Amino acid sequence: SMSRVLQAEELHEKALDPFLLQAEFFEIPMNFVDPKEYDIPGLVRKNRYKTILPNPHSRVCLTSPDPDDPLSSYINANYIRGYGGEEKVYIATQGPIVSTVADFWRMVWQEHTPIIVMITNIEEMNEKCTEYWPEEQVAYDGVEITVQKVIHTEDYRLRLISLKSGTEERGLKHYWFTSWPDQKTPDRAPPLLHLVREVEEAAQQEGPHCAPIIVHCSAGIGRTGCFIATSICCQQLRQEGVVDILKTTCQLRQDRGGMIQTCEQYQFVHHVMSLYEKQLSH
Repeated sequence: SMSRVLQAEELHEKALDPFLLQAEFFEIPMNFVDPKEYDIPGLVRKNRYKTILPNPHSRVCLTSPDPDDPLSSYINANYIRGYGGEEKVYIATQGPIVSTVADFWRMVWQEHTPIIVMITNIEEMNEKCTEYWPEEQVAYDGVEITVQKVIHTEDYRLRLISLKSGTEERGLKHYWFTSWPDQKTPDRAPPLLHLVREVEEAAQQEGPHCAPIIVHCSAGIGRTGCFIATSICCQQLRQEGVVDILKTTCQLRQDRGGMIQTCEQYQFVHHVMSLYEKQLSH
């Protein structure tokens, strides 16, 4: 909707101009959802944040266990277009709360999601995210989740997981990124860029028409928007030799209100893309 195509030089300078960045960022409408849209008793129990709600056109609806029950079928999640508008590359969702852990896994099963990206720091567990995976094994509304392996790396912990419901077995990779910075300075960009590249490469290993990749921290918009915007713009940089973070943010906002919630987040994406362009140029 809005657009600012950045070539390399402007990109490096734009990332370092916070006055222009906030001018640009706060012109982007949030596109938040009127809470009246989900006037369903008990629904507020499924939301972490009463005013961060899934836009209805892109909302993920659960069909299990009662599709005729608007509360049973509700999850605070949206399909998110990827690079070039490709449909349903991601699902942005809130960190599960105790009342929605089973819903979250129902989503993962329903959507054939191969990859979860969790952008939540150690400190913020059981406040910004319920530990929704087992030590080894656990079962939710019919799907058995088995953590087969944990790979620790500097920037993230990767769990290899198996999901079994009845006769069907599927794999899942759970990337738990733990280096989200408090200060979104350029020295903190490399781990995010690394994660984006590792995830986009895991995604390619799933083959054609990869099922949606679930991305979350707490509300499903801020860090989640940063990760998705960075992933999209990395493809844009590789394919087009430019980045349009403003247009990408608008595309994200159209899918889910509030994606990239803070100007510090918005500037961080620019720091990450500036770093990546330098890497690519060598």
